Amino acid sequence: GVDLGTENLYFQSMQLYDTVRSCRNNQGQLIAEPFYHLPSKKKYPDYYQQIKMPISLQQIRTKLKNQEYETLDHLECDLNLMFENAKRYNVPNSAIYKRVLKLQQVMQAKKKELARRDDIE
Ligand SMILES: [Cl-]
Ligand SMILES: [Cl-]
Repeated sequence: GVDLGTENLYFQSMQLYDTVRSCRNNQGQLIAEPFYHLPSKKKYPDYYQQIKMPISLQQIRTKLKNQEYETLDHLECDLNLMFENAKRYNVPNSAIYKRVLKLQQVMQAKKKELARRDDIE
């Protein structure tokens, strides 16, 4: 009525991304750092034989800038893809797997809030 829904969605998107990227633990360290960039090519070619659709916060960031995310669900799709790769490639007891579960939970809780409100916090 006083906004275009199309525009608010990019604001919601940028908030969801920021919440992941800047997520901190109890100490105050940044849980998402290992997801800032894809693993080296070619120092872990193992990873690329195994992970068919690699994605990290680098590529997500660029997609967001270029308004590729038409809905919050698309962004959540790519963030989930990133978490599920790390969960496929690492074992349940690794620290990084456990950091993914928390991140993913924080991510999904944030997306659910944003969609409930249909507005940024
Ligand atoms: Cl509208
Ligand atoms: Cl790290």
